[PDB]
Amino acid sequence: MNIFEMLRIDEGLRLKIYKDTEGYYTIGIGHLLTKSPSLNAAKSELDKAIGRNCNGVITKDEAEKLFNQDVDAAVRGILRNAKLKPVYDSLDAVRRAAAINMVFQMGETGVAGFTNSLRMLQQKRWDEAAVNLAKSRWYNQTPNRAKRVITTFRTGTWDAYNN
Repeated sequence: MNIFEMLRIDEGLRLKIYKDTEGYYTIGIGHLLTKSPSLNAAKSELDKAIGRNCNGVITKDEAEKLFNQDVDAAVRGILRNAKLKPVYDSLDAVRRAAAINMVFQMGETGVAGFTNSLRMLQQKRWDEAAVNLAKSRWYNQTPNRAKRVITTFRTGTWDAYNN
């Protein structure tokens, strides 16, 4: 297990534009295209991202390319964020993957807003952190996914992903 396999489990793989859990146009492995309700706007973003006229459909190789970029972008987001970087630097590799997962799903700004959880994580108060993390819109809207990510922070194991 690693961050790629983890996110592939959490996000799935779809080769045609679909709507994510928030109703937003998405493709591939959780590649958000736009928050606009315009399918045409989403198709335009897709064509810009892939570099050809795709008419809403991509290949598996293209999906994996966008995914690799998106994982890289999440890590970059963390390292450039003054709230996230000290916590990330404090974590072991397994828990780092949990943090990347969160940023992938919610964005850098959104995760930087989990001030109290981040402090508990930095303190290595894992059970406390896990309780605090679940007091969130995130948990309430995507509870099975959030439970997996929280288990990963709580235990520093991949036990929630041995599917």
